[PDB]
Parts: sequence; C-alpha cells; structure tokens
Amino acid sequence: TVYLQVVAAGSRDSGAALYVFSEFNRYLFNCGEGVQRLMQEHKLKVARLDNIFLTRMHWSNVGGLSGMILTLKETGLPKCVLSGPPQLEKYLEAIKIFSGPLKGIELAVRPHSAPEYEDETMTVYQIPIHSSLVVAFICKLHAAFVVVECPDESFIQPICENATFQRYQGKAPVALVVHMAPASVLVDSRYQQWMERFGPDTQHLVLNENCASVHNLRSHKIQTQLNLIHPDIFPLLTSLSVPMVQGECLLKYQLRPRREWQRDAIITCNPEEFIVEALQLPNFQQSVQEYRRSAQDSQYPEIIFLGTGSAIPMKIRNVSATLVNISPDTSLLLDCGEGTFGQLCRHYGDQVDRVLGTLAAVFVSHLHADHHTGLPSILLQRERALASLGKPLHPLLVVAPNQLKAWLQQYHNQCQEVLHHISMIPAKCLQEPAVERLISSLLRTCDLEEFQTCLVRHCKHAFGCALVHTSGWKVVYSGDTMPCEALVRMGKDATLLIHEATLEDGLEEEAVEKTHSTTSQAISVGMRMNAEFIMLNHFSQRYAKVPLFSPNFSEKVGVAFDHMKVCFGDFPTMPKLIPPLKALFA
Ligand SMILES: [Zn+2]
Ligand SMILES: [Zn+2]
Repeated sequence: TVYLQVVAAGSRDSGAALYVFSEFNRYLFNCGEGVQRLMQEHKLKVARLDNIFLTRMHWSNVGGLSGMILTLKETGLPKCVLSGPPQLEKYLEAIKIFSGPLKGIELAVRPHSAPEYEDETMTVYQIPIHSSLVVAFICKLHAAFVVVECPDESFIQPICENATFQRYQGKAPVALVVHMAPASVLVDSRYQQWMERFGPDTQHLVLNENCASVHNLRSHKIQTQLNLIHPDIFPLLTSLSVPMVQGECLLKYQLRPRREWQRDAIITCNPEEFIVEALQLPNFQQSVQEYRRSAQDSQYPEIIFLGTGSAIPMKIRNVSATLVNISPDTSLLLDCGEGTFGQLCRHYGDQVDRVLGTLAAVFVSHLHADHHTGLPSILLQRERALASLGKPLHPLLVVAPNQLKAWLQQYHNQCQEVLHHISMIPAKCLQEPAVERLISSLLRTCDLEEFQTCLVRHCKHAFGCALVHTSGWKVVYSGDTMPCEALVRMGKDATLLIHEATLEDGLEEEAVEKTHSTTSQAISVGMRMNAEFIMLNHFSQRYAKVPLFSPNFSEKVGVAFDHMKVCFGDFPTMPKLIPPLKALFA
C-alpha cells in the first residue's frame, strides 16, 4: 500500500511541499521554510525519512532543512539522504557554521548524476533541466509518479522537449503529474501540448500561488477564541483538454488499488463552532463578562507579537519574532527567526506588499536556529514588494553578530545571490567612520535619538538592545539572558521592557545549569530596571500555555501571546486580561 499527500498547497505564506509514505519508507519533496511546523500539527508519521528530494536551490525549496535535521536528531533517526542539484552539500557545509557541528546524525548527498537509485520501492529517477538549473523527479513502483517544477517561462521549452518523459507518454502508466508553476506561465502556448500527451486517463495536480486555504486550524481556533475577549488587540487572521485539480491541504491519493483521491483529513475552519466550544469552558464566559464590565474604567508606537516560542515550535507559539513600528510608514523587526514572513502574511493579508515596504532595519540577538533563520525570506519578499510599488531596491540594514556574515557569504557563493540586499552593522559597534555613517542612517531613518547594545549573559556574543525615540518613549529588548546587570546598566526608566520567561518558578537549578531565566527572575530583573511595563516573551517549550502565577506578579506584568497587538495606551487594561485568559487555557 502506498499513498501521497500535499503538506503545503503552495499558498503565498508557504511554498509547495509533498509527502509520500508507505509501509517501508517515507519521502519528502521541496522541504521549504515552515514545513517542519506542519507535519506536526497534522501528526504525520516522520521517524523514517530516509530521503529528501529537492527540485531547486532556491530558499523556498531548501529552507526547512535546518529544522528537519534537528527534528530527526530527536527520536534518533540513524541516517538521511539528500537528492537534488550538485550545489547541495555546499549549502550544507554552510549550515554547520551556525547549527553546530552535530555528529549524532550522519547524512549523504546524491547529485543529479545518479539516475537509478532503485532501493526497496518506487525507484526514483532524477531528471535535470536547465533554463539556472532545476531537476524533475519521476518514480516507478515495483503505476508511476511525476513531479515537476517550472518557476519561469524560460523553463517551458526545455521541459516539453525532454526525452525522458517520452517513454511514459501515450502508453507506458503515469498515474499523476504534479506541477509547481506560477499561474502566469501555467497556460503559455507551448505548454498544454506536453501535459496533453499523457492522455486524459491521467490527472494533473497544480500548486500555484492561487491555492487559498488554511493549513493550521488550531492557530485560527485559538485566535478567534482570544478575539472573543477583546478584538482590538487580537485581530482575526486572514488567508483544458484534460482534467486538472488544484491542490489543498494534505488531501490524499492511492496508486495501487485504484487511482482515487481521498479527503480523509482535510482541514476546515468553523468560527461559530469554535466560539460555542469556547463558551463551555469553566468560568470563561463569566470572566469575559467581568472584564468587559471593568473595561469601562498614543496609538502610533505599537508592537505586534509575531512569535513568542522557544526551541522547535509546537503549533501554538512560533519561533520568537516581534514587530515594532514607529509610524504607519516606518518599522523595525527585531529577531527574525524561522516562519516570520508566514506569520506576517497570515496576520496582514494583502497589506504585506506595503508593510514589507516600511521595514528599515532588523536586529538578531544571537546565532541560534530560532533567531536568524528566516531573514532571507524577508529579504527576497521585500525585493518583490519594492518591485510591485515601483521603487528601487534599498538595502535592508541588519544589526547582527559578526558571525552571521559567514553564513550569508557561504549561501551567496554557493546557492544564490542574496547578499546585495543587506547592509551589515556589527552589533559590537552599538554597545558601551564607515560603519558610523551607516549607524547615523539607521538612527535618522527611524527618528531614534539613540540605539544601544549590551553583551548579555547566555552563550558567546549574545546581545540586547534599547531604543529611545525623539518623543522620549524608550523600549528595551533583552534577548536571551539569565538575570544579569547588563540590563538596568543599559539605561533604566524604559516605558516598556521585554524579557524571557523560558522556565517556570522552582526550576532555578535548571536556569543556572543552562543559561535561561525563570519567570520570577525575569519579573525581578524588569522591576529592578524600573520599567513602566514588563512584558514576558520567549516562553518555555514544555507547556506553551499560560504561565504559572507567583506573588510578585505586580500590576506591571503581562503575558504575551502569538499574533497579539499592543499600544502604550493599553497598559492600564492589559493586567485585567489575566482572569479570562487563565480560564481559557484551563
Ligand atoms: Zn541559543
Ligand atoms: Zn533563544
């Protein structure tokens, strides 16, 4: 028995990706960014992913590796094999710069030069195609598959003229064909003469950017339930001669018994059912009523919590990210971990082409897979956004540790040119004139009076930052630290402060043995800093629910959640949301 599934249908927020599995082995195609988030919400059976097949060197195709290697490291999968362009493995020697030279997992890379494979089923054949190089994969069970990627119009003529597909067209039998091509090039005129020759008995699956659907379900559920409390700070999310069907979430297929689709576990959203389920929790409705009665008691500088999790994400909190915007047309992103662009898109919708046009700089605290992975996704999409608005490309300033430049240089030299979108400021120069003038540009582009940095605790070369505006409001971002005096010394009297509750109280021994902070320690550090408001972020990977309360939870403390919005005028009412939230996650 063998099936097939569509992990991602190719929406704007997530690239295309396919998942094949049987009794013996399991496979994966185009492991793009955010793929590891999926396959865990849906509870798909990993633990046997011997092979990964990649159709291009672009980031949207190869972005999910760094997380999938670690996921396989968990559960101890002995080996994995990559297949794709010859430029692989040089991408991989670049990942080891920041991912740490892990030796528990041994892996191999197969270039396009290997034609046969032939291992225990389905006998992958690799088919290189040039325009500048893509590889198409066709598989033959001991039925047949076809998986093709056609990013541009220039690939149509090579694709339709290849001789490899001609011994399966007409009469072999190719059960399916999967296309991942933009809607613009899907029709052409030379095209549709190639997918025709397979005969109408075959069905074609397409994963264009027009594949509108929701791949998460649970995030939307929790967000609507939260919006039940107070809508302003919890906005709702937003998303031929032969037969042809458009791709959806997972879906399903069968090849041997009969070639039939199956909607066994498609995902659907039912806001009203979510609301009625929510209203049955113990004392949730009463708490919301009390809060609404209590509510009877500027908006420009605001912060959006795109991500608040730690370690590999777990379907409720994504890897840490936080957007700070000083005006409707000037912004700043802070940490840029994995999945940032997906969160931004699923938060704003069609305004992303304008929000990306306001970014002025980014700030990565340190080099961990949860803090800098998603930057190239922001850069590439910012390029397109600038193109759509009819303005030239202006490099996006980035403040980062000096060790980040090595990974970017390796990627630039080995996979694709991405370095020309970036202007780098070494974070060391912003703590206690070529880079000085770039610093002046950073300060002037946001009207910030000063930008400050400090070497915080945790691993080597980890930093925090403080931002102070000409209007006088001051916000300090800690990053990952254990209670240290670098904060406070960085400048007290901050209007807002963000700190990490990576652990619950009573685990100070773990907070000492490993460099992370408990909630009580975080609140203590914030109160010593004498900040007007204290905000908790970067939560523990164990629970992902509301934290544990302690006596020191003063009026100045708050609990951050994913996709949440905040303004300086919301502080007097923010502490009053605790009861209904605690009733929600009972
Ligand atoms: Zn780290
Ligand atoms: Zn961290």
